[PDB]
Amino acid sequence: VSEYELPEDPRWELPRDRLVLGKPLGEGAFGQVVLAEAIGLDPNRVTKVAVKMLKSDATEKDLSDLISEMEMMKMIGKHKNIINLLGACTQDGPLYVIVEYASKGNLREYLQARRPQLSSKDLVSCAYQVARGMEYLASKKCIHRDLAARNVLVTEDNVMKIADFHIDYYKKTTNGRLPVKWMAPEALFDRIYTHQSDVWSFGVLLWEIFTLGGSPYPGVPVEELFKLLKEGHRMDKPSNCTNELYMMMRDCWHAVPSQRPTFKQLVEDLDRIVALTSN
Amino acid sequence: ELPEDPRWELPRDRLVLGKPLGEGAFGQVVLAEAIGLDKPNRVTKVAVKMLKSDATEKDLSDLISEMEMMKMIGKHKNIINLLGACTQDGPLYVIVEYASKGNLREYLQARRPPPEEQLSSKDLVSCAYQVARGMEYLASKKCIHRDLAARNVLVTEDNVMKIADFYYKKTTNGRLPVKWMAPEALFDRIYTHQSDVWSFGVLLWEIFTLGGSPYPGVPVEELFKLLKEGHRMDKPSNCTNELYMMMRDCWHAVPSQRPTFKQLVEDLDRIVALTSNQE
Ligand SMILES: Cc1cc(CNc2ncc(Br)c(Nc3cc(CCc4ccccc4)n[nH]3)n2)on1
Ligand SMILES: Cc1cc(CNc2ncc(Br)c(Nc3cc(CCc4ccccc4)n[nH]3)n2)on1
Repeated sequence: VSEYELPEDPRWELPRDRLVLGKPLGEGAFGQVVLAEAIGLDPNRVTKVAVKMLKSDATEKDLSDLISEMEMMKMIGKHKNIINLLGACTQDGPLYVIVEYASKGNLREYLQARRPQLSSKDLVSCAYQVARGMEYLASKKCIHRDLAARNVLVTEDNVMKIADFHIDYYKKTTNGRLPVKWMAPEALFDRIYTHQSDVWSFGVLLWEIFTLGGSPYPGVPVEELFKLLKEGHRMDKPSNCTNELYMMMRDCWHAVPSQRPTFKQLVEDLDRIVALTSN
Repeated sequence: ELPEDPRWELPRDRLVLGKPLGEGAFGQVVLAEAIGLDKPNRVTKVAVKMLKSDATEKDLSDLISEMEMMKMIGKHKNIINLLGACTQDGPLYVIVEYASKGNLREYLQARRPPPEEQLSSKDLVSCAYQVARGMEYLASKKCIHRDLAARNVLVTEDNVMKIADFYYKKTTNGRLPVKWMAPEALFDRIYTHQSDVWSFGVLLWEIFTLGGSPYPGVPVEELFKLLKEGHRMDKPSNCTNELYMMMRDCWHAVPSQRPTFKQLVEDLDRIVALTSNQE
């Protein structure tokens, strides 16, 4: 257990004949993600879905991580602004974790492909949506520890969906960026992770939206980032970004976590800003 | 002994040495009172450069050459002008204009919102216009600066910008001079008016960040990388797109594509007249 078999869950189980596996989408946390077609998830209608499964070189550890991510997604519940669980194939074969398909890829890549196609209102709506998804995850006692535009997926209908539910400082991503650049000083220095440290990361994510997928602190090594933060240095105001939205970024980047806004306050402020912003 | 030049010689009794102002290129600078520089009964506050007690024969020859060069250059409102010299029977005193408000970097930092009175957007563009005018004058006298930075610009009691002094070593403020250098000056040791234009672009960024430190958190080796791959500094938080485009133009990879100081003067003159002093 679960060497020969996984326990069932009829709430989420989908017969394997109702799932037609398609093209690979890319790697994700704990395995590989493929595009698929599923027949009646929630009856005779076909839905394009994403399927996460282990890589052929996975171990028992990788399997237990994939099961725990599936179990956590069952516990989190539905929200428009998160990648939702739709089903699972757990019996008689490889584990398939079936979730929502976001056709336009990650938010970083989505914003870069739209650099001079996105109005000021579109950019604020993108921020409102991420804040809404974060507020929901926070209420479900979920701490992201990795909120960045790369961890946000965009659907065909431009809906923002968050894709996350001794740690290395020098490790780089596929686009060659350091995750420490999204971390609050207290998470970075004291390994203290809270909803307030995720608020700091949201401020970095706001900067990524307003620079249309810009790279934080470019050319700044890990050790130099530590000194800049300790010195109270903050990233510059992205070009064309309003002072109000920069003040929001700066508020998210307050040194005292209790002084940063909550996700509930960010949602209310962003809701108001979206309605006032021109398209 | 030094040869006498009656055009510039002032008797030693006509100069009353006062408080030290600070260190400068090739020696030490003190505040002084010169009796009858022009009416013979009038005193004028002047700056006096002299060698430090630990100066060498190279230091003396460098001080003489700076004095000799200043004699040739001729007068301009936007450069520190030579007023006289005590060259006979005692230490060499190079007497020049006194700029009471110190260097431009320190002048802009003391005027940041919290200390001295805030500068309007028009004041900042006027400051850039004045430095460009001084540079245009020096360029017409076939003079290449090689070290244009806000630290090398002095400010008078009347807010007149005056240019002075026309890889791991740090200044008194812990800044790397390589951060003001064009790639061709940095890599090939090629210094032209076009490499001074690059430095002017860096100086513009210092004005618009109110004495900000260029490429914060970027080490020398990483700066080399970034420049080679075409990376440039971000637009300062408080800077129009037009003024950022000017900086970027100054930072053109191909030196022949950079604006000249003549073009920068005309553009800045037009921008000053269009810029508001209301904020
Ligand atoms: C973040 C991220 C990117 C990837 C895979 N790379 C990828 N490239 C292009 C496209 Br288009 C695309 N779409 C897509 C992926 C998903 C859910 C994945 C999932 C998320 C959470 C839990 C299980 C599965 N839905 N739609 N995915 O996995 N996590
Ligand atoms: C650049 C720089 C800063 C310094 C000395 N440090 C200083 N601190 C405060 C104040 Br206020 C002040 N004023 C001032 C300095 C000068 C001419 C210097 C000079 C330049 C060239 C030749 C001779 C003399 N005039 N007025 N200077 O020297 N070069």
